[PDB]
Amino acid sequence: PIFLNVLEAIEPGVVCAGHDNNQPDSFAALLSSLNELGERQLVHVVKWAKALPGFRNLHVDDQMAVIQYSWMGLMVFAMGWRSFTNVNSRMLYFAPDLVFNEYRMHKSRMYSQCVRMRHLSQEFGWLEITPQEFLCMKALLLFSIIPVDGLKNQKFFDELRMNYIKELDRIIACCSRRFYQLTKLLDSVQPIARELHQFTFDLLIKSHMVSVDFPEMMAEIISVQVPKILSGKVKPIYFHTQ
Ligand SMILES: C[C@]12CCC(=O)C[C@@H]1CC[C@@H]1[C@@H]2CC[C@]2(C)[C@@H](O)CC[C@@H]12
Repeated sequence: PIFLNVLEAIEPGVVCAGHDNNQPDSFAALLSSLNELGERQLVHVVKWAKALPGFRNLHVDDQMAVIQYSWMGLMVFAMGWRSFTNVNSRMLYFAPDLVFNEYRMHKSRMYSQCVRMRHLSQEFGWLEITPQEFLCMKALLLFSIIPVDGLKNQKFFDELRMNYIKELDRIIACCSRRFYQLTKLLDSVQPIARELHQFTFDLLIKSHMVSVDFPEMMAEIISVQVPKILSGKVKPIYFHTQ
């Protein structure tokens, strides 16, 4: 099973946020470290994506675009999986050095978005998601958000997305209900990503007022690509009609 060999081989390892756990759990300190984590993870997501089967057949401009649109969903989904494996159902394992308890969820001012992420994390348990299913679903998430006006080569994108969907099907077949369940879970990622897109955008705009630092790559993607999602120029592809 070449496809699963590849997905297991390229899966990124542990990334630390570099958070100073010695300081108080302030809004500014927590969100600055989440931003730093995001910047560090993005480096890993790019290297991961470029090594996926068939990814290099996209036009190079579309390679950059799909990563810049899908990162939030991808990172939230991977975070749910590691939370599921590592911490209890009340906590979120963003990184080994940045674990949110209930107090930090409140102080981050993201309590309601955190509730949704905890629920996503728990679904991995409720649905008994295997590591193989997790890997195939995470790969599909990279191909689940695109411009309404289309990518440079929309045709190659649609064929690649089709091949990832068939891969998920094959992994299940080793049923109809299972495919239904997994596609419903994938769709559930998108409304969570949208709330976080909204939150991070609003925060970048007032970042100097509230003393939150945004690293360079994050500030660029949040001011350039995230507003296209929020204005509806780039939209998630749902399996089921929303
Ligand atoms: C993707 C990250 C960081 C990586 C991860 O584990 C998931 C997590 C989800 C919340 C994001 C965060 C990056 C920084 C963001 C975008 C903040 O600006 C507000 C919400 C944060």
